[PDB]
Amino acid sequence: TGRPEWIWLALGTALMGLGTLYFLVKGMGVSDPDAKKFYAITTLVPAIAFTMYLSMLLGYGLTMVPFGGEQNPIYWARYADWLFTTPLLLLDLALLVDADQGTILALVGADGIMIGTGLVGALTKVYSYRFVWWAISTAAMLYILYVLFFGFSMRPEVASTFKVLRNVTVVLWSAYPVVWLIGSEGAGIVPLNIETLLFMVLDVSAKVGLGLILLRSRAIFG
Amino acid sequence: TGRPEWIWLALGTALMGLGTLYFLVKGMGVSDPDAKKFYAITTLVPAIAFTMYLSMLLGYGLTMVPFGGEQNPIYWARYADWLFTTPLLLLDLALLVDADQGTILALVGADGIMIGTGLVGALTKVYSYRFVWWAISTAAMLYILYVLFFGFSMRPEVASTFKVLRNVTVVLWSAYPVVWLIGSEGAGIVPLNIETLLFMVLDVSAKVGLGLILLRSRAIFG
Amino acid sequence: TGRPEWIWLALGTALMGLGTLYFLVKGMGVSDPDAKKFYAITTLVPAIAFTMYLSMLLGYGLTMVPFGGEQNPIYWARYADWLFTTPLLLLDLALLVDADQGTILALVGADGIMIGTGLVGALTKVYSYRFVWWAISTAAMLYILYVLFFGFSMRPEVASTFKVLRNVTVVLWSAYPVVWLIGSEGAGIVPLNIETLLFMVLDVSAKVGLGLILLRSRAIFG
Ligand SMILES: CC(C)CCCCCCCCCCCC[C@H](C)CCCCCCCC(C)C
Ligand SMILES: CC(C)CCCCCCCCCCCC[C@H](C)CCCCCCCC(C)C
Ligand SMILES: CC(C)CCCCCCCCCCCC[C@H](C)CCCCCCCC(C)C
Ligand SMILES: *C/C=C(C)/C=C/C=C(C)/C=C/C1=C(C)CCCC1(C)C
Ligand SMILES: *C/C=C(C)/C=C/C=C(C)/C=C/C1=C(C)CCCC1(C)C
Ligand SMILES: *C/C=C(C)/C=C/C=C(C)/C=C/C1=C(C)CCCC1(C)C
Repeated sequence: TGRPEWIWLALGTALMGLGTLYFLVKGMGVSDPDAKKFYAITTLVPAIAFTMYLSMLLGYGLTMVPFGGEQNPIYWARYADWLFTTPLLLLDLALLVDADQGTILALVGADGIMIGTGLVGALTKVYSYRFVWWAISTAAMLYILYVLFFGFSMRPEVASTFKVLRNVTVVLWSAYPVVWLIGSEGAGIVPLNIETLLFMVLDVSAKVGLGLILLRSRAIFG
Repeated sequence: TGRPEWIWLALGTALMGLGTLYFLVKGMGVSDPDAKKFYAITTLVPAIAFTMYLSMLLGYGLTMVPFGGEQNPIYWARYADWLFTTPLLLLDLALLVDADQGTILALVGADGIMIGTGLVGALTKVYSYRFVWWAISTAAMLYILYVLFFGFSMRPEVASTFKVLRNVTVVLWSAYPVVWLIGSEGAGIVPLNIETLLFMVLDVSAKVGLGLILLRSRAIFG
Repeated sequence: TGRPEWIWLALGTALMGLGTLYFLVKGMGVSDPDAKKFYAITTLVPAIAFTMYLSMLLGYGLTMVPFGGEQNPIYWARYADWLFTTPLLLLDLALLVDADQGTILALVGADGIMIGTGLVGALTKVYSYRFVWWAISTAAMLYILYVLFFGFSMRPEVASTFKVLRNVTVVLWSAYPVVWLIGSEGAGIVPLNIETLLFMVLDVSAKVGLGLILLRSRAIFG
């Protein structure tokens, strides 16, 4: 449309749609109960992202936020996506290593705090306070990355695949707070169309790329 | 009130209230842990519906949506109801057949997508796009109905009762997308007062009728 | 600020922050899987409350509701807090006594109804109807208190600690509907600044005080 960022929302829509169908077809035939879990979780993630990319594309998931005395376009639908997809991504890792339920609840809950405070920050009209919410959200993210690194007799296959996905996760997830900070939600150093591109690349890698690694491994089978 | 559809919201309120109290009293005394689950799930469903029918009745769960250059009355509270009650209904079926957790997560997640895209469609102001959301939601529903039919050594009692509830579910749930399509949320072929009547009949059958079948069966006991 | 109630939102923010860090440090080293669950649940509760107290403090979690022909300040963020923290509090009790899953689902669901109808009541613009929502919410609360009292061979340690926390819970939770009723959300008999103080004291006792009792007991260890 007249929104320069439309092309990246269109491409992301397409790529999440296509990954969803690919993982769907792939999980056809799986009867192993353990594998079943990894396919459900991993197929759902880009399915949800597909819907929220399309809602941004059609303009539904966009709102105007007054701050710095301007009307700032804020894509709120990203937070509806992440609210569900990031705990699912953490569940994939947690199941792989057979984490204790107490640790899974710590992780999902920290995650909810991360996304919910990011959303409040995105919609806050007092500019300086936006970054207070950014910092609390970032602290939640560092708690999560900590646990993925220092909170975990797995069969070798499990440990191998987990080490790769854990390294993927730390690198990609750590980039999101930076893009927000420099982008239209934060300091406004990078235009919205470039921000939208950055988040598209991170999202497709974190969802489809990550699932391609996981669903190709024997680590998911009993 | 001055809303011709009030009578059906009043009747639905009453019928969901009464079913909730009936199942409540009925589950008094049950000590079988397995039966306990079916009573909790099955009592909660019309309890939630009761509150959302009352919110429509009192006018709280109604908003105006501009589309086709008019102010269209949209009852959004239905989606708050269904967001919780339809996965619970699916949990009743899934527990009956002892489904794998991976399959339960596929089902609840597809369901969330179904209701959430229906809600976006209901609130979208660009008329043609309303039906794009309708179609994606419908695809999620067909995924769910598929799984209930081709994704499932149960004791005979389980298989019997499941076959009846599965047939009830496919027939009733399949009607909802049609009522939406022909009603005030969609093409506007049927007036709001008749739409509201249709949804009342489906809801009371899908919640109270369905629970009456289930809670009468020995299939729910270990 | 210019809001007389700010001081109590500031103190609550601080006290929830401090309890969160205290329980965090305390749970460092715990390896017992059962203890792990109680620490996760119990640390998360004031973590969430911290964020919602801060959102009230900064003004984000406040909205104006027209009723009785005035503009009534309503802190909606309390309901976002309670929606997650009160089922977690109930999960702490339920795990302690090893409740059946059917009973846990009854409890969490009744709780969701309690908070969600309280939220509708808080935002309803027709004054008399506010108290209809109050009454339904109160009925949900009485269902919950009933179950905590008449729905439950635990080792003595479990029974002891549970009896104390159950008595704490009944007394504190029962006060919330009274404060709402007499406060700015209800009859407007008590000013907002005094209401905010009352809820701060209840919240810090129900979250941090309650967790201090629980996390000090051996009841949480296998
Ligand atoms: C059959 C397999 C290989 C998957 C193909 C399904 C299609 C959709 C996504 C698959 C590709 C993505 C690889 C994961 C990692 C990346 C860093 C993706 C970032 C996007 C950049 C655009 C490059 C081209 C693409 C169209 C994939
Ligand atoms: C004790 C038993 C039989 C239950 C009675 C509790 C009351 C509430 C609901 C029970 C009746 C509903 C039967 C399920 C199926 C239906 C198709 C219901 C659709 C509604 C149509 C109105 C007909 C009359 C009613 C008042 C039940
Ligand atoms: C190390 C221990 C004792 C905990 C201290 C951590 C700090 C935060 C909360 C701890 C104190 C609260 C006790 C629980 C019960 C109460 C009734 C609290 C209500 C608040 C009243 C204010 C009194 C002083 C306070 C600053 C704690
Ligand atoms: C599918 C997408 C994923 C994996 C997205 C992850 C998003 C985050 C890790 C976002 C984190 C943020 C913060 C740490 C700071 C505040 C802003 C956020 C929400 C972008
Ligand atoms: C208690 C009520 C139940 C069982 C309701 C079920 C509702 C659905 C199956 C609704 C489905 C819809 C679609 C498939 C298309 C878009 C519109 C919806 C949300 C009505
Ligand atoms: C951390 C805070 C807790 C334990 C809060 C509990 C809040 C309740 C028990 C609130 C109950 C209410 C009703 C019973 C009636 C309507 C108003 C409410 C929501 C305050």
